[PDB]
This record gives sequence, structure tokens and C-alpha cells, in this order.
Amino acid sequence: GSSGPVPSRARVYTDVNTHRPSEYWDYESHVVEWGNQDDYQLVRKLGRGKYSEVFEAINITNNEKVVVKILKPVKKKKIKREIKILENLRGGPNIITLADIVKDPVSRTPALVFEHVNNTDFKQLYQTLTDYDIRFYMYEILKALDYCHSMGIMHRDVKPHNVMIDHEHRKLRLIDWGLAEFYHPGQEYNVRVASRYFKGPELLVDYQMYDYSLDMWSLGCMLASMIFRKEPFFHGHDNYDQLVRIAKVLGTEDLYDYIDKYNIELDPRFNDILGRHSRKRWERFVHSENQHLVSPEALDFLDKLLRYDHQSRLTAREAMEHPYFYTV
Ligand SMILES: Nc1cc(Br)cnc1N
Repeated sequence: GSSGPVPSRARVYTDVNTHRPSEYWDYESHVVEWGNQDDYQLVRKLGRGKYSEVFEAINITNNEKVVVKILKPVKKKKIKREIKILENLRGGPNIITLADIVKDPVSRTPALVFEHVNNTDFKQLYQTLTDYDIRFYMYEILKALDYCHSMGIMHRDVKPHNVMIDHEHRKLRLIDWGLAEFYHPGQEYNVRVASRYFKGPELLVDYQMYDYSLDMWSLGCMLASMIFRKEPFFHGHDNYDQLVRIAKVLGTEDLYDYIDKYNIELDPRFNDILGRHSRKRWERFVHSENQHLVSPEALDFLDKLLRYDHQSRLTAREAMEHPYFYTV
């Protein structure tokens, strides 16, 4: 056996970028126009990322609250990609609105201006959600994902911190498109994306020909953590250990079937840590503290998202048609 990995392509929206003019997806050729940041007054720091600083601000022209993301310009091509994707998706359902692109006159630092969302941190909100609330918000994220997938884009960083929820107004926004990328059938992508707990098995086994289905694995991780009140659901201490946490639930038999279907070469680092694990029933995770959030429908939907085989997972459109969402 010396044939290399078996190629794969998305089951939906496969050729959406192929049939569009290069302007749409060639972000390296996109010309960015930077406005004057003097129209925005910074109020408070909301967070600090690896390559950004996020601030709550006021637009002085209309006295409205906005969010200003000041980017550390470490990679210009990466800045061009995020802007192009945000402009392509601008106005889509539950997608954060890019309101402006500006630079401070003195620093010349690239900054993105977004609509403000009055978010409740997940570490305080998720404990208060009812069975209905989880169904409702999951449907809202699905509307965002089916939209961006239809637009030939994969988010590649779906996690609670990238889902802003204004619970009082039942408004949800999918944010931080900095890791997002255009889907091109047959393209080999960098596997060093998403946050450890939400990384799909495809990333962990170094299978580069992934697609939109990566976002469906991440969504499943969020769902499992919400219905079982276990944060994170798969608690790896590193990227290799992350796959072992997954294998302790999904079992090692189905993992070997996955890597055999795509002729994947498993890294030798997995040899002494993987072990042998039985497939666990989803009902094993039900306890007194979470049983009011779990149902046969919830478990059937979860089982259809958390599969090693990226091709076998529900697409966002199939997911929207699941019985779990008949009440929304
Ligand atoms: N933290 C935050 C980011 C964005 Br973008 C919009 N609203 C927020 N609350």
C-alpha cells in the first residue's frame, strides 16, 4: 500500500465557488478601503485574542454602540481574507455585520467595526437555558452555517466564545471569521484551525481535504456540552490527547474504519496513547443535573453530528429538518 490518502469532497455546495468569478474568492486581489477611525470612540476592552484586541465603542455620528476589533497586522493576506469573507456574507442570517473598515490616523492599525451584541458569557448563560432555549439557539446557528456554506465559506472556528447571544432579545450572531476560508473541491487545507475541544477528527488525524462538515462536528461538540452540562464535552490536554478523548466515547473500531476508508496514515504518536475503547451509548451521559435537557430526539440528532466520517455527518440543511427542531 503506497497510493496516498483517498480524495473527498463536500456533499453540498460543492461547486459554488467554481461557478463564480474569481473576484468573489480571490481575496489576495481584493482592494481594501480604510475609513477614519475618528468617528468611533473606544469605551471598554471586551477581550484580547492572539492577533487582536476587541473594544466596545460608540459611533459619534449616531450615538450607537459598536464593537471595534483592532487587528495586530502580522499577516496581510489573512486580514484580506477575513474582510473579503465578511463583505461576502454581510447581511446574511445571524452573521455578524461588518459595519466599517477603519484605521486610527496616528497608529495606522487595521480595525474592523461590527454591530454590537449585548452578550451573556456562556459560563453564566448555558446553565440558565431550558430544553426549548437549546433547540431555538441551535437552529439560529444552523441558519448562519447553511447560509455561509451556501456562500462557499467554512467558518472553521465554531465554539461558544464565537456565538454571541442577546438572551433578552433572543438574538444570536456568529462572530470571528478570522479562520474562515473559501471551499474549493479537492483543496488541501491547513489542519491547524479551530479550538482544541472543537477540532474534528479529520484535523486530528491530519486529513487536509476537509470541507463544511468540519463546522458540523464543532456544532455537535457545543450541543453535547449544552444538553449534558459538561464543558467541554471532549476534554483533551493536547491535539493528540484530543483524539483519545473522542475515541473514549465513539470507540476505536469506528475510528479504524474511518482512517481505512480514506487511507489515512495515523501518526506514530497515537501508538501508545490510543488504546482500545468500546463505543459508548449516548444515554450514559444522562444524569440528574441534565435529564431535563435530554430527549430521544436530542440524542438521535447528536449521534448524527458526532461521527468520525465527515461525509456521514448531517449537512446544516439536513440538520434543520431533524425532529429535534419540530418545536421551533
Ligand atoms: N464581544 C462581542 C463581539 C462582537 Br463582533 C459583537 N458583540 C460582542 N459583544
